[PDB]
Amino acid sequence: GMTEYKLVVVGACGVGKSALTIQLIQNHFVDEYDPTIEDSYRKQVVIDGETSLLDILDTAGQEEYSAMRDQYMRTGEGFLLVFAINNTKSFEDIHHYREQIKRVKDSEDVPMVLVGNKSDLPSRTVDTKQAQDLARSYGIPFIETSAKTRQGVDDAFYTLVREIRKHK
Ligand SMILES: CCC(=O)N1CCN2c3c(cnc4cc(-c5c(C)ccc6n[nH]cc56)c(Cl)cc34)OC[C@H]2C1
Ligand SMILES: Nc1nc2c(ncn2[C@@H]2O[C@H](COP(=O)(O)OP(=O)(O)O)[C@@H](O)[C@H]2O)c(=O)[nH]1
Ligand SMILES: [Mg+2]
Repeated sequence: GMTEYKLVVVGACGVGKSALTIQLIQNHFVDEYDPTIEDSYRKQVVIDGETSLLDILDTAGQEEYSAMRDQYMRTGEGFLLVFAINNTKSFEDIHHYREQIKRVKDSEDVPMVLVGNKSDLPSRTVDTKQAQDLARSYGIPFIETSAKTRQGVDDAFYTLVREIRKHK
């Protein structure tokens, strides 16, 4: 039948990993979503005429290492590294998430997409050029997104699925 793509969404607390995922799946913006809930969500989509089942792990809880998390990253086929465009700290943190994923995959060609979320906000502290330059250095696409307006949301996840396809 149809292909499954195991996607993992990573990034600092409060960048809108949950909000991106609920927007994608349910078409609503959640103004407040339990910061602690870490769960996988499944949704069937059409991408370039191919029917695709996405299984999306939305990370949350606490800053702690677990062999369970290593297992989710190990099974994960592709990653969305999410920061918020009004939060330089979340941008500085991208490095750390990407390093942990590489730690477990023990490899360099892992499908990933850099995502600058909350693009609906006027109060930017990370310029597009900076994020572009980072994504160039990582060898991965950059997509600006807004969970609130939906701008870029389908593009982000579809781009990651195409990145997984290009690798497989
Ligand atoms: C509002 C709360 C929130 O959103 N979070 C999401 C992120 N979470 C994390 C951090 C910092 N480092 C993290 C590292 C890993 C992680 C990766 C990426 C890969 C392999 C791993 N093995 N064990 C842990 C691993 C993960 Cl899943 C989560 C982290 O700070 C905030 C906290 C809670
Ligand atoms: N303006 C705006 N707010 C957002 C957006 N994405 C998430 N938020 C808000 O930022 C907060 C954190 O979002 P959440 O999805 O819980 O962050 P997570 O901790 O990364 O799961 C919530 O109050 C969300 O409404 C966005 O694209 N634009
Ligand atoms: Mg969340």
